[PDB]
Amino acid sequence: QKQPISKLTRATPGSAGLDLCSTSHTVLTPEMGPQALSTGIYGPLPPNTFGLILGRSSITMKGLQVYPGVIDNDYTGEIKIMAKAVNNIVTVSQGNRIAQLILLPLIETDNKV
Amino acid sequence: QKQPISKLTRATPGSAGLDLCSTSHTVLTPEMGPQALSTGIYGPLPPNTFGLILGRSSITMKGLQVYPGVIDNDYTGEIKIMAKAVNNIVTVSQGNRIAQLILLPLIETDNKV
Amino acid sequence: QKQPISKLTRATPGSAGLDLCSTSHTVLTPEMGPQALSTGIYGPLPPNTFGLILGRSSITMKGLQVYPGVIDNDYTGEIKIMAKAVNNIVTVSQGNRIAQLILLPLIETDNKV
Ligand SMILES: O=c1ccn([C@H]2C[C@H](O)[C@@H](COP(=O)(O)O)O2)c(=O)[nH]1
Ligand SMILES: O=c1ccn([C@H]2C[C@H](O)[C@@H](COP(=O)(O)O)O2)c(=O)[nH]1
Ligand SMILES: O=c1ccn([C@H]2C[C@H](O)[C@@H](COP(=O)(O)O)O2)c(=O)[nH]1
Repeated sequence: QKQPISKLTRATPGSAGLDLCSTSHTVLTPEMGPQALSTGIYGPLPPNTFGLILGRSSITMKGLQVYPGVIDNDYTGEIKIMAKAVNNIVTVSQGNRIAQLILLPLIETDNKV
Repeated sequence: QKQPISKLTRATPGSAGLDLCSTSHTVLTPEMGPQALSTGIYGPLPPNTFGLILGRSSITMKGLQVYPGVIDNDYTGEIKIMAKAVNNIVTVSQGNRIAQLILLPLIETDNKV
Repeated sequence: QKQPISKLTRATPGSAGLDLCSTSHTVLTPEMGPQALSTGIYGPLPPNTFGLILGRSSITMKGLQVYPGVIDNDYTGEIKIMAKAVNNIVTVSQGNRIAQLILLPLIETDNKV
C-alpha cells in the first residue's frame, strides 16, 4: 500500500478489533489450503503492544476460516490474513472486511533472545 | 437465558477462562460446516475489557473445533460458540463445557471510529 | 523434559511469542485429526499471567494447523501443541519450531470458583 495501522478504523468505540480487508478479489476452495491474503497494511505496532489477527464471526459462519496470526511489535512488513475455505467455495470481494486486528500488551520476561 | 457473564464460573483460581456450555443437545458433522451454538449467556463485558472465545483442549482432541471469537465490550447479545466437527460426528450434550471465555484488556488507540 | 518456560527463547526483542518445538519426529495426515505434540516444556507460568499457544505463519502456510490453546497460570504439566494436518501429509522433524507461546495478563474478576 504502504498504509500504517493508524489508518485502520474500529467500527464502534467498544469494538476490540481494527477491521482488515483484502486488497484483491480472491476465490478460495477447500483443496487450496491456507492462503495468505494481502491487505496493503503494514506494521510496526504501537510501543509495548503486539497484534493478533482473528476472523470476524459473520465471515467464519460463511465458511471462511482465518488462522490466528501473531504480529510482532517490530514487524514492518505487510500484514497478511492467513485464510482457508472450510467446506465450500468462498469468494472474497475486494474491500470486504475479512478479519480484524486486536492489539494486546506485550509482557516483558527474562527469556533469552 | 438471559444470564450475564458474572454468572459464569472458573474451575480453579489459576484458570484463565470462564467455562461455556451449550444450552442444547447438538449433533455436528464435518459437512455441516461452522455452526453457532447457543449458550444463554449475554454480554456486555466489564469496563475496559473485551472477551475471547476459545476451545477447551479435551474437546478439541475429541474432534470439535471452536473458532476463536472476539466479544466486544459493548456487545449485549447472546454469546454463541462458533464450532465445527473436524473429522467425525461430534455429539454435544446439553451442559457439556465446550469452550471458555477469556477476558483481555482493551487497549485505547487513536484509530478513527 | 522437565524444562520450565524460562528456558524458552524469543527470536527478537519485538517477538511476542516464545518458540515451541516438538521433541519427536511426527508424521500427520488429515484423517488423523487433532494430535497433541509433546514439547518437553512444563508450566507453571509467571504470577498473574496465563499462556496462549498459537501457530507460526510459516508452518500454517505449510498445511499444519495449530489449535489455540489456553495454558492456566497454575498448570504444572507438560505444554502440548494441539495440531492437525489440513490438506496434505505434514512431517514434523524433531526440533522444528512449530508453535509459539504468548504470555497475557490474567484479569481478576468476581466470578465464582
Ligand atoms: O464466537 C463468537 C464471535 C462473535 N460473537 C458476537 C460478539 C461480537 O461482538 C459480535 C460481532 O462479531 P463479528 O461479526 O463482528 O466478529 O458477535 C459471538 O457471540 N461469538
Ligand atoms: O494447547 C494446549 C491447550 C491446553 N493445554 C494444557 C494447559 C491447560 O491449562 C490444560 C487444561 O486445558 P483444558 O482442557 O481445560 O482446555 O491443558 C496444553 O498443554 N496445550
Ligand atoms: O497471520 C499472520 C501471521 C503472521 N504475519 C507476519 C507478522 C509476523 O510478525 C511475521 C512472522 O510470523 P511467524 O512466521 O514467525 O509466525 O509474519 C502476518 O502478516 N499475518
